[PDB]
Amino acid sequence: GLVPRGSHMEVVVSFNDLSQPFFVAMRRELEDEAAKLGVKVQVLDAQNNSSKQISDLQAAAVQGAKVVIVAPTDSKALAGAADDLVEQGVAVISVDRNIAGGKTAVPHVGADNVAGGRAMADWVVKTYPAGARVVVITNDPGSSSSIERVKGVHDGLAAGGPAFKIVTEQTANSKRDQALTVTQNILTSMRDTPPDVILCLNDDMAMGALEAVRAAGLDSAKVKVIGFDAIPEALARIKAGEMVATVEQNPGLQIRTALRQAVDKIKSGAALKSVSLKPVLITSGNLTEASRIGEM
Ligand SMILES: O[C@H]1[C@H](O)[C@@H](O)[C@H](O)[C@@H](O)[C@H]1O
Repeated sequence: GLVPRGSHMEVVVSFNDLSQPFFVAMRRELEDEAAKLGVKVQVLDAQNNSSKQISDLQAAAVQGAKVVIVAPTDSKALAGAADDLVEQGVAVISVDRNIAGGKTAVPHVGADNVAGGRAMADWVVKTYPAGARVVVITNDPGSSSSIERVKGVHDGLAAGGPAFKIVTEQTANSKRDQALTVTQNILTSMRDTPPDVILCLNDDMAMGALEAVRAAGLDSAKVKVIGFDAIPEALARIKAGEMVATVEQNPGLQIRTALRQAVDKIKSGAALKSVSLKPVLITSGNLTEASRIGEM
């Protein structure tokens, strides 16, 4: 869906799946920053298809793109395309999740997702000092963000010990509809001993898990749901006392930082560099620390 370049002040931005609310919101911040920087952004949606994303990236290079910002559908699967683009003289920077396993080290702007996952688990260990039964519902399984969030959750619960039980860990592929049915089936499988905490690795899925908890006739005070992203819908649930926590990862700042680096690469050849942002756990006491609180 590319059009011809009119100047050098153009960047191609390839999103993994623009049907995800987190990324729709990220795209809005991208468009603001692009206007402010005087750069045209051409936005491509991979529609959760690695083959399409790879062909999109190849096409952008053929048509003259010199910097591409990519949120890869799968962090390992896009390594070949990134290497090819670099070899052709196209600079690549990743956003939100990384590209890994290739010849070239691709600079990456994202959240510290291990720290984010660890914050969720540390919350569980602090809140349940005698132990707890935990369900983990994971995001986009091929993404570094899922892999690293999961690792941080594992780290914190392993540190807590055998009293902190991961009763099941399943993906809902960053989809609210899958989150509902996946969570329902998990609840049914342990209806005689419901979990204490459902850790959901994005807020869209957390909304589905909250609904599954309600559909099961369970009490959101006894079966607690924690998300990730601090989207306004989740912030409202925390304000209402239905959801306990989420995690702020500053997606506006991620995308703005990637674009700022891209523009400096175009203007002066400045090197693209990795930046990891520290996430912050958001509860009812610090809702205003969420970057999108003004939308709630
Ligand atoms: O950081 C993002 C965010 O959490 C999205 O909501 C999720 O679906 C993606 O998988 C993740 O990489």
